[PDB]
Amino acid sequence: FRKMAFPSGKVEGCMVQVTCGTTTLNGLWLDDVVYCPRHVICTSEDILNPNYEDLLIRKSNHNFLVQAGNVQLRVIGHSMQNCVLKLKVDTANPKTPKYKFVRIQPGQTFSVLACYNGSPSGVYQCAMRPNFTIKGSFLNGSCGSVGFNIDYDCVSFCYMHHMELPTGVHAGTDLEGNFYGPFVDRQTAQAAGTDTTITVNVLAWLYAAVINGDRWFLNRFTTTLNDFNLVAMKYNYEPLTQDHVDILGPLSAQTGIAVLDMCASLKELLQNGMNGRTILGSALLEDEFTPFDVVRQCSGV
Amino acid sequence: FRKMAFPSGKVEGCMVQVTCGTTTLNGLWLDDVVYCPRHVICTSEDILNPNYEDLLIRKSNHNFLVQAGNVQLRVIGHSMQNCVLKLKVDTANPKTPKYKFVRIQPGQTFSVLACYNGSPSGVYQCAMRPNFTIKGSFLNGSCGSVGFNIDYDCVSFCYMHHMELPTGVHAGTDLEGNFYGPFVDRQTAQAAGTDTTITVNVLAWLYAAVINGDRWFLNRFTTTLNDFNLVAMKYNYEPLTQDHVDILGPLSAQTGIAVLDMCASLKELLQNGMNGRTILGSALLEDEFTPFDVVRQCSGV
Ligand SMILES: CC(C)(C)c1ccc(N(C(=O)c2c[nH]cn2)[C@@H](C(=O)NC2CCCCC2)c2cccnc2)cc1
Ligand SMILES: CC(C)(C)c1ccc(N(C(=O)c2c[nH]cn2)[C@@H](C(=O)NC2CCCCC2)c2cccnc2)cc1
Repeated sequence: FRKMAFPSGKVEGCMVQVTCGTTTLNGLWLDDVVYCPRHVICTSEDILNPNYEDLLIRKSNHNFLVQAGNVQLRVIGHSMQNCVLKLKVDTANPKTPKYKFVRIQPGQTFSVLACYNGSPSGVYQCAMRPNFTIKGSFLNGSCGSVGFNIDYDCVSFCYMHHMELPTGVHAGTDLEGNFYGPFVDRQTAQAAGTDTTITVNVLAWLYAAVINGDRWFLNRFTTTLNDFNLVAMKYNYEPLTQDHVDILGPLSAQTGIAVLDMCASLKELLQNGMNGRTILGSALLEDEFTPFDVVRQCSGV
Repeated sequence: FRKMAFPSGKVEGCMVQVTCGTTTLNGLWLDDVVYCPRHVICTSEDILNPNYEDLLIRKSNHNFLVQAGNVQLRVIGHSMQNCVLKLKVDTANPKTPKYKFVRIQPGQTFSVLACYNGSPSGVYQCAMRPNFTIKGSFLNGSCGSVGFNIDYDCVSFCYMHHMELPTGVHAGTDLEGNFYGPFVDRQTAQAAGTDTTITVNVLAWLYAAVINGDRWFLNRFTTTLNDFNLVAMKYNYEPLTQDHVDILGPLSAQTGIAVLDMCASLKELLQNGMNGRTILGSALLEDEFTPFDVVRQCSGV
């Protein structure tokens, strides 16, 4: 078991370089449209509080250098959708895959194809934190890189990277340009909320642990949703809905451990720590595997 | 910072399904040759101790079902190179990339494109353990999947997956069919050696930590290669050569921390533990990032 990302080829053929002035960042090229963050048009003079409708008026199609590999794309149109710029180009990407644009939920995971200058550099798995940040690995110029899921031959695009928040975490939008969370594409004082722990994900990781022969933390007891949740709010774990229990049905059925039985096991580790013990090679509780990531890794989808 | 894998598209176009009898596993299709493990030809009757030259004699080209996606490939030849079967087919893979075949060293890392039935399912980063095993995430039928590095446009193939060892770790070969380590493609009692810790890699991960503002473990002292190594053999850490120090030159120069200064810091954490503290979100010392992985992740190659 291990953090595992989707194969990235379907998405690598879509990454291009977008230049605007002396600003360079990554774009996503689907059919005849290049999606990139709209802060590409900011100059260092306007970053504190840019007027984007105004900044974009001063721009002309030929201020926008789009490069696919080493081919140069002809920008025949430019418009702004929320925080995303849509650059209409004259070629449709021959490598465009079947795709949809999805807004994901806090707790859900995706792969990230980290790019610089339109070239991929790496792929890794992320979760959307409950406070709508992502704990990424992104450098300067990683802007425009995308997060995605692949359900056989269909790429669901769900995240486009925009900024680092000075706290070291990352903020971005869906592919329609709406930020995840309260954040703005502006160099301004911005705070993420307090960041909680995705309980349903920690429970799935415990199931993965049991599936892989690591079972020391399994215990006697049961408990209820109500009583476990009330311990859960004390360690800043997210409330466990009844749907979360239902989402864990396949995992529970595969191990013979009922959901509330595993909760009772988790409730103990919260009040007691792991006391020098590991679980799946880790001394803390992991919360960035969904129950699907765990079923998928243990079913070889 | 994070375990980060190479973009996998160049390798996804090379994965095919190879069937032989009722055995199904993955093959690697480069130009007109499909590489796959030779244990594809084993029946459950011969697995305890197969005679492979003899088993292969009984086989004919048309016992070998090779499928590329849903295209069927015509096998016009079959031969055995060490533990690898080379199936000559009549089509050259149109998607063949620039590639070399490399045998890597214990300690070195690579990405794995985990496949089943010739279709990719996920990509993750691995290290070759000093005992020539890999701590993988592989299920039944993951045989034939490959490990690789990408140095701009050149895929270096370095690992092909063969078996799980009952201890839960994984064993395989280079693309010339020679096993890493003492292992044999035979259902027989096999033991990996005692598994040590890649010291040069742990030092690089400490540098990554310092580069990312996490510095609590940095200390006063220095030490020497000789004196640190002598603490190092006590915690089953690998000996630190002088080349390892030289390999750490770029990292040391970027942080202003000399190599032996960082060693003195590591020597303390060995004798004292992390005492509830984390480093880069981890409560143990990571040893599966090379100094290049750390420079690459902190330079955006
Ligand atoms: C104009 C605006 C919206 C303020 C902005 C400014 C810079 C960038 N950053 C570009 O690297 C970059 C590259 N090309 C254009 N911007 C980086 C970024 O967020 N620093 C923020 C850090 C402190 C708060 C102000 C900006 C970045 C670093 C690491 C990983 N991810 C992104 C992103 C957005
Ligand atoms: C014939 C030979 C060499 C003994 C062999 C037998 C089975 C396989 N395994 C196939 O899954 C598989 C699929 N198609 C053909 N074999 C699996 C495997 O290693 N079990 C070993 C476990 C105990 C020791 C005997 C075999 C496997 C599981 C998980 C991840 N990786 C591989 C590999 C090699």
